[PDB]
Amino acid sequence: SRRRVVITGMGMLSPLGLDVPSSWEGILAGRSGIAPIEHMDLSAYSTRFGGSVKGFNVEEYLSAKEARKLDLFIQYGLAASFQAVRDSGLEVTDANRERIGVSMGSGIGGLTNIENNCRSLFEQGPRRISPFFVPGSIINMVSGFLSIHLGLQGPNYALTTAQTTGTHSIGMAARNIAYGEADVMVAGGSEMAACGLGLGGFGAARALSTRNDEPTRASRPWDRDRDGFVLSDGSGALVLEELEHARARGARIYAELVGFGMSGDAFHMTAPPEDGAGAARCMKNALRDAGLDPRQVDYINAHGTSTPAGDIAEIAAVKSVFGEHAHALSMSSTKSMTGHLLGAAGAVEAIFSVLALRDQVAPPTINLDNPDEGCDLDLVAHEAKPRKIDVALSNSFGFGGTNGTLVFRRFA
Amino acid sequence: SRRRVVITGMGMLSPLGLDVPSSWEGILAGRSGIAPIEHMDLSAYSTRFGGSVKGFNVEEYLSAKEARKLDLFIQYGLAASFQAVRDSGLEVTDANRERIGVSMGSGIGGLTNIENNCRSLFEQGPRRISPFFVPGSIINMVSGFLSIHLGLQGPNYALTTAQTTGTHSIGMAARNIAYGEADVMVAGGSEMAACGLGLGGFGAARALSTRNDEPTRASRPWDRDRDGFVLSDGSGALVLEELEHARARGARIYAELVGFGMSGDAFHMTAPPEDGAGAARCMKNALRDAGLDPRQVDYINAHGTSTPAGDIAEIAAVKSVFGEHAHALSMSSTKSMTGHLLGAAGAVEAIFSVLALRDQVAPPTINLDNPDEGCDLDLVAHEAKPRKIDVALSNSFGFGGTNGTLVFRRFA
Ligand SMILES: CNC[C@H]1COc2ccccc2O1
Repeated sequence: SRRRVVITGMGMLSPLGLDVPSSWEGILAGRSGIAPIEHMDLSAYSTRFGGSVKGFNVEEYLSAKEARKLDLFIQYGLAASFQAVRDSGLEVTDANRERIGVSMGSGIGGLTNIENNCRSLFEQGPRRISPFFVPGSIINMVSGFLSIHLGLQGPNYALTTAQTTGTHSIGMAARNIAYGEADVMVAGGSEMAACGLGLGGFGAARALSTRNDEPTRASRPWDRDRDGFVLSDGSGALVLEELEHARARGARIYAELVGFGMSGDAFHMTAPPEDGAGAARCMKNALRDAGLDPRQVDYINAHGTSTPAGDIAEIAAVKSVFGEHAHALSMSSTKSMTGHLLGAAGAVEAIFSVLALRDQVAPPTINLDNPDEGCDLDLVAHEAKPRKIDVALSNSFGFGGTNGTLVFRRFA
Repeated sequence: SRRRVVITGMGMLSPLGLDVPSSWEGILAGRSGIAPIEHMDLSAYSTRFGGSVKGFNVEEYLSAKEARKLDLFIQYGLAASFQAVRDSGLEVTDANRERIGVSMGSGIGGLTNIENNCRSLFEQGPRRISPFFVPGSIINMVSGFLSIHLGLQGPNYALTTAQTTGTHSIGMAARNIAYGEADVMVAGGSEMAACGLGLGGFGAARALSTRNDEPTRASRPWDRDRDGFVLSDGSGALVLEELEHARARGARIYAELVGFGMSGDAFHMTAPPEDGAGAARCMKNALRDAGLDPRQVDYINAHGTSTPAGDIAEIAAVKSVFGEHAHALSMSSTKSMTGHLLGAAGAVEAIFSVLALRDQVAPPTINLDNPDEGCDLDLVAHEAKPRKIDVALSNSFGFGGTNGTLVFRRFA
């Protein structure tokens, strides 16, 4: 059989807040974390805005000397990781440290550090490159640094599945636990790609909204006026825990992780198939994994990136999977407020999906002023919607056509 | 319940050849793939050699029009994946495409690509960034591009765990099959970090051999005169397959994958503990995973990087895990010849471990002229050793204290 897996801790940095309760407050209020990027000259760029983390103090987590060694994406991951473990009340002992592992990932990793060490390399040559460049930039260093700080000796790994990283990190962490390889895992993702190379990289593929005049209105999933996604920074971390382990130590359980679906589109490098056939298979796989009928699903945290083709594919995939229940369920994109945290997107959207269970409210899809053709579902336009939510889905569809779905259920 | 997993296909680019057999003949003949580097000018660098892939012809695999858009690491990953799938005899169909996934990883990913696009950003501005920069550079696109070309709609992901990437990738792809999430996975990794930032970054940390006047003698695992690892490029992919599915289609089976271990050292960001404590935990998890008596292990393919601390820690780990039987088994580092393919190390070395079982020979550790204090095991100095091998183990250890062990045995 299979052990059940519960959420006992959550941590986050978002464009909405420096922790979960502040971010969730922004979500339910419909606030935007999008704004022109500061302390960066973007004159020559077609996009000049996104979701920055505002006022982050790494010295709440790290000495200034240890933070200097580490790319912002790693700092963000450690901050969410540290928040999550503390949120869980968990006490690490010699008796259980071998049973606690980490799977924190990144889409893109250390661009900002890579850009700054390039400056030195090109200007002054190879000897001005930092000694800490490699371990300070590689994606498995949130997992590494976290495991070293807390004495975690369980499964230590990192995923990098572009915009699906957060969803895949959590899902596969839940497997580790379910199949008895670990009793506890810290899982999710972090991202800081708002450098030249990120805005330029995504800018060159014309993947980004270029609505520089109204940055708060740029991210407008399923609206007829959307012109691409909004690039955002942050981290999410959940503490995943075997149910009996959680009950024994008297843990507060937010919710149960019942289902994880993966699939591949095998279609295109950056664009989904128009009918969302891959997101449909992935959701069906997640619901089968959870032993649930599609009818039982109440709330979907959509990928909902605000790209023409991505938004429309997700409607086709929901209508396909859910048939006559697809109007009954509520589906929103919190990217309408946060923008697209890429590899952290699924970590923070898992947390929003768990909080929708706790608080019995669908987050809004803000900026959905004029739904596009066939976007006739309950997309929770403009304002939060209190309702019954027993089961909640979080979807992530990324480059390479890599799909992930998480199923959360109320736990009592 | 838990299914058995066998190797039906393998593929490789190494510094010793453009496939498996050509690389293997070099391994058995104690040939070095290490040479001064020619694809760029390294006079400002403290280390000017490595294991390059020689005469790689991407137009054996890909149209030049697609090849141009992709980092060499992805080209290398696809070349090894394509070989492995062809070598498997597997035929992809509507009936089985949902059950065939891919997990091809990398340590650092498209560093060359990110460097070149950085140069363009700094010298010429953001409008000279390739539209292919992102999908052409991010680590999950070996998994992405493979799935698209072959139509693999199974689990689609990528691991980034530094120098452990290949072992973890192979090990967790086996767990996918073991637990029924897939019947087939293509798993391994690819690295091409031989650019300014690579040799520069590893140079800045003083990790690399600087034996520039004798590059073939630089990588000398467990030799008293070792002075850092040698940086090498390439790819390894295997087709992992449920046993009954392999039997059902008359698949040739190289060997069985009976054991996977992970652990975290939780010691240091880049230094292994001198006692090999995390390594020992990892190998013990793997042998317990395979239900084996440690005395059944005949051959260990060591991580064996040719760093002072790494090499001694491995001896300590092996002595501690294997006690007196540590003196009966054969251990070698093929890094003595290939150098360190970082994220791809685990993938090529897993294939060497399988060929050690097929051909009943321990590959040599070349350059082991003066074994260091305490390095008194059978490390197969200088020359291949024909011997009985039923059980073969492949170890990797990475930055972040991340450990991986794979256990293989003959299948009849
Ligand atoms: C063990 N629970 C506390 C976590 C979160 O707060 C931390 C902050 C800094 C360093 C370690 C930390 O550990």
